[PDB]
Amino acid sequence: HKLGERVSRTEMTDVTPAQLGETKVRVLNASGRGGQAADVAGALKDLGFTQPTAANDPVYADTRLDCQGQIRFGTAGQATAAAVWLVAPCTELFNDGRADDSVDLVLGTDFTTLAHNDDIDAVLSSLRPGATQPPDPTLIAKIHASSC
Repeated sequence: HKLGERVSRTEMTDVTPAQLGETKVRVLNASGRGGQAADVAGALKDLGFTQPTAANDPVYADTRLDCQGQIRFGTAGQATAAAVWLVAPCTELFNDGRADDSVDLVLGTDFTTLAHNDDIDAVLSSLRPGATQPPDPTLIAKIHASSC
């Protein structure tokens, strides 16, 4: 239905991602694959995200979401959404106008695993305690300009 405003790759590439331990992520299953939200929430926790929650998506409850998925957030949560987008780079971004800083990672039918490579890993290291350098904007731009 109404998911809010589609946010462009161009706009989100300029957002500095949140520290992973300062995020509030919910993983929502819209894929039809049992246990997938719990699996991905655990994988996010292993990367350093504050323990995400895992549940079913109420929006696409009656039809599965036929793509990689979505990241849904409000303006207060945009840096968290930018952090999630590093590891789910082929999802669609929606600002749904919520007033808090929570972010929903919605798994579609096509989602398989979180993304990882040397560039993503380099950026994620800057979002953990003891980061040696601030998140590298060139790598962030490269990840999102070259994906999907």
